[PDB]
Amino acid sequence: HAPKVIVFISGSCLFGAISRSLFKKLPIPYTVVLLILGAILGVVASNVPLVEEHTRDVAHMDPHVLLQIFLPVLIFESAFAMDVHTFMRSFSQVCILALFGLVVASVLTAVLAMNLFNYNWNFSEAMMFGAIMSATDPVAVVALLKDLGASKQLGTIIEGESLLNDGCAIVIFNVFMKMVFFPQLTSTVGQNVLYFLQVAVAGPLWGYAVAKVTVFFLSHIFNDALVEITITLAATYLTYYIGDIWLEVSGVLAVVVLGLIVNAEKTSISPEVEVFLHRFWEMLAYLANTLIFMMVGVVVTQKALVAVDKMDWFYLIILYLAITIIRGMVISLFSPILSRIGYGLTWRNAVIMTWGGLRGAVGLALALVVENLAGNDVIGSKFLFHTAGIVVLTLVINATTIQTLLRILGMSDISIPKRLAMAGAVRRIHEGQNRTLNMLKSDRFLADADWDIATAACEISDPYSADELTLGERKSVCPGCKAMVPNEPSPREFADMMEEARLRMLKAEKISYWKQFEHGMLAREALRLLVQHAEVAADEKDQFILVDDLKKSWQIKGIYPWLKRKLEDLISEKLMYKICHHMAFEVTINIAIVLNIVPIIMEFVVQDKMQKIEDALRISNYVFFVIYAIEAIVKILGLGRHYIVSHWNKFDAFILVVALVDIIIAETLSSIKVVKLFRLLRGLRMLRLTKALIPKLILVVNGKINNQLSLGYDVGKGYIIGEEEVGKIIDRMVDNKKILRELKHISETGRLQVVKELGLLQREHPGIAVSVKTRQAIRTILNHSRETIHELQGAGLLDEMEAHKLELTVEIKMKRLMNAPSSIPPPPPENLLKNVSWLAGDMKLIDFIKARASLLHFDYGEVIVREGDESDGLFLIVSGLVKLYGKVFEDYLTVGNVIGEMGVLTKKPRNATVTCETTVQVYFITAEDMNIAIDTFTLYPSLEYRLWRVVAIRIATPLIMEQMAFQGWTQEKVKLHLERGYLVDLAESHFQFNIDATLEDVILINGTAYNAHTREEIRSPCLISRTVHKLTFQYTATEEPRLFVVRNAEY
Ligand SMILES: Nc1ncnc2c1ncn2[C@@H]1O[C@@H]2COP(=O)(O)O[C@H]2[C@H]1O
Repeated sequence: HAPKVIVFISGSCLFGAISRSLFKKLPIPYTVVLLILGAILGVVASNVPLVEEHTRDVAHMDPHVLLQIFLPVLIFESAFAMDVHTFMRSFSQVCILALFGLVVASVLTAVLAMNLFNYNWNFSEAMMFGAIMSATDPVAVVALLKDLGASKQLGTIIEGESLLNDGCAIVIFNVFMKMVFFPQLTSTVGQNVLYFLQVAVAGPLWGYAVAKVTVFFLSHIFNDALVEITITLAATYLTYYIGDIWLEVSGVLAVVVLGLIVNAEKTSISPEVEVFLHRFWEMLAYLANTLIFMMVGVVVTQKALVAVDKMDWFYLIILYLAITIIRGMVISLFSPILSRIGYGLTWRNAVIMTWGGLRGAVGLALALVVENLAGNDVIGSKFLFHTAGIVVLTLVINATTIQTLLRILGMSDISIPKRLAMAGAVRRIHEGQNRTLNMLKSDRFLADADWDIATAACEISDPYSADELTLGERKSVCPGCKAMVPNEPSPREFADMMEEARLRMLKAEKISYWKQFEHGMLAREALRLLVQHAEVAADEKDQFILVDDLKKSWQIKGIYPWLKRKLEDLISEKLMYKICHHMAFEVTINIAIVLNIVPIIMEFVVQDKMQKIEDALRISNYVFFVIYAIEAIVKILGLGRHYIVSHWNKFDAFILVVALVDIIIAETLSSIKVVKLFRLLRGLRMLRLTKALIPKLILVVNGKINNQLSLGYDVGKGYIIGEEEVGKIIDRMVDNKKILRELKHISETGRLQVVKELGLLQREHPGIAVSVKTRQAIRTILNHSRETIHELQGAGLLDEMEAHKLELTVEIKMKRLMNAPSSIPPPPPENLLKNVSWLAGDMKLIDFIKARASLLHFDYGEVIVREGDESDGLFLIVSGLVKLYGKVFEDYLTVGNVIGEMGVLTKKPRNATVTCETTVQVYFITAEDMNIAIDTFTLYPSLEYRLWRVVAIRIATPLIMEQMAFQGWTQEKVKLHLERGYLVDLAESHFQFNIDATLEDVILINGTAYNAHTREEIRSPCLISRTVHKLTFQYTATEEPRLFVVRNAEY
């Protein structure tokens, strides 16, 4: 008639809602009172027949549809909630701990059950009991570990051990369930090891295959969220169902691998789809847990509680104690092996993970499967009663005492920098609330509002609210503006000032890294590496953030460059030629290859079975595909040395002669013919799929190298940008001079080393580096366009729907950018000469510079630029990396920069010396050609204006970053603000300039200016002070006074 199942599911939803709402403050989890409510519902169902009808329709469910409905959701959410980078960083330890602890804990619990329980269980049923018992589902422990500050890696350790524990526990449970409940099978040794191999490898391989197909499908979906959600759900359920039923493999491990790969590659999912998928899968797992606990309670009080004794409760208590003891001995036994890992466990983490073994819904569902499979036997009832009791006892006692245990062991204390940061944030929020309240007290609409309720509601308080001696010492090392006492430093006081300066540097570097993350410049994993290295340097005595510990991020070496180099070596290569030159023949032979492949596998199948003489041997295999299209028209009639020298063409010659042997065997037309036909087809397929397969492996290897190079470039850029900002802010926090000099020296040598190593990193792999730089440039342009769209929307100049269309356009472009070519070929030096910032617009000027350019090759160690020598040319680095030594500033100039602007402009001997750190090719425009180019052009953007604008940007950027370092704008914002401005001509201004209030900054780039009604004649190029009202300029020959301002933006 009508479904009672929807009534039970909605009732479980409402009961879970009341359970979650009413038990927020209590430390008892909502699952235990869900079990209590399920037991109450089961006993009224045993009394009242209508509730008996509802519970008999739902809770007396088949074991199979119980597994295939609830298990994929729980397993996929456990895999998808993971921090997969931290899990993969400690994957060996988690894998060995979970796997070996599962095996030895299952046999120990099995031996315990056989030696302790009165029931005459055999060895296999006892491993089934141990497999149910050792499956752990801690969620409250991982929530407490994520919430309570430090030991963040221990929660990932516990979660990964739990996920692999659940997967392999259901695997060993299914193995012994098939052993016990269905004992009709008798097997040999070979079939048994084939079954073990099939389960163990064909779980993860099937999961890997469906995960790769799903990632490929999700990479090619734009502007449709609902389809992405449906393929995630359908891929999970289809992977589990096809693996468990059709392939007869372990489907739990397939969903584990699929969830780990989908959580690993989260970038082809759109971010709103990603956050909805996280919330949606958490909601689905909550639904599964609530339903599972309610049916567990119902069948426990209906059938599992009809056969219990006092000895059963005693066995439950001894089983709980021995399960905790067994897990403790497992961890204590594997402690040295787990200790010789890069994240070794302490005694506190071992005790926490011992007590964090909370048995959950997975073992309860397996106990339901055992109960329904056993039938009227008491084995399922005993399994169900002991599993429910172990779950209840572990949940209650372990949860309350794990909160208490985290309190006592000293892993719940808030750290002093976190406490100071939270106190400062709370004080800032309080000051802002007071200022907003004083604003709202003098507003005409809101003056009459009662303010007692306003201060009662809007009151943020701080959550945190030998240690005293340490805090007193840390406050004692503070020679700041709090106290005004002049003195002379002491050597011990110098040691404390050294330490305080070093911690202030590392703390400011952590703020630099978080500022880089919040502005969409750093990656998240790069941020975690830089912050981790900063805090590791902070925990040591004198160790700064070194470069050797940062080089491991961009260590490109490994399996993948060796694979790339060897596959490049295999496919390096070297009238009738032109049709081969079009390359459209090769795709036709490849499609012909696959259309040859599949039906000869069918003919293999039909002689394995051994109709109309099998279709007359399938028209003699289409006369062997018309003898391979007459051997590709006799290889287009024997194209000479091009066919002669290629070993690939040598085995196509082998193919054609073996096909001629197939002709003479058809002429002979027994057993030798079939085996040789087998060898023909298998060889043909494998060595002709190899030519298609090798470039696909080349792109896969290039993608892996691209990911590693992107991480390394992101880490290096984060260190360099943070080191720039910290070296620009360091003057305020450090008062001593020699301390400042030492700190600047280490900062500069680290900066130079990282810039050099990134330059040689670009030199090593050209195409991959060009690909990651193109990807980062497109991402930066798209992010700033999205910010422009948001600022146009927030200013009211664009309505909501049209702004949403523009954001959808840039988001679709970003998703296309995620599916990029992994190795863009490097551009020619003509293209790099074309794309120069002072040479972008004018095409005629591009033709003149190409007519006047000479490529000049230099070896290692030659000098390009001499300081004493007069300026005779311009240089453009098209490849290679150069060093600079100048009077002392040291920098390394990369590909696409220009060397010599002020030399060719203001006619002075060169300021620096440039040498080659690798072999370099530069474009040399001789100075007389620069002068005839500078004369022959009179457009509104002129080369004189463009070159002076490029150099004006370069000098003005760190000088503006000096003043705004207190304000905290990054270098990118300074460059974007300065990019808005233009050089202003004094010839139109009659050599008198006025400063306006509208002008944000005024920087003179070159020359001497008079200021403030001849108050002082400023010779040094710098930012013109706002105190200066106007500047009057004087003509001096070859002085050429250039000032570069920006105006404020107008809506
Ligand atoms: N502070 C700097 N940062 C980057 N490049 C510089 C710096 N100073 C000089 N250069 C470059 O080094 C070149 C040396 O010779 P030039 O002075 O003709 O032009 C100079 C600039 O191109």
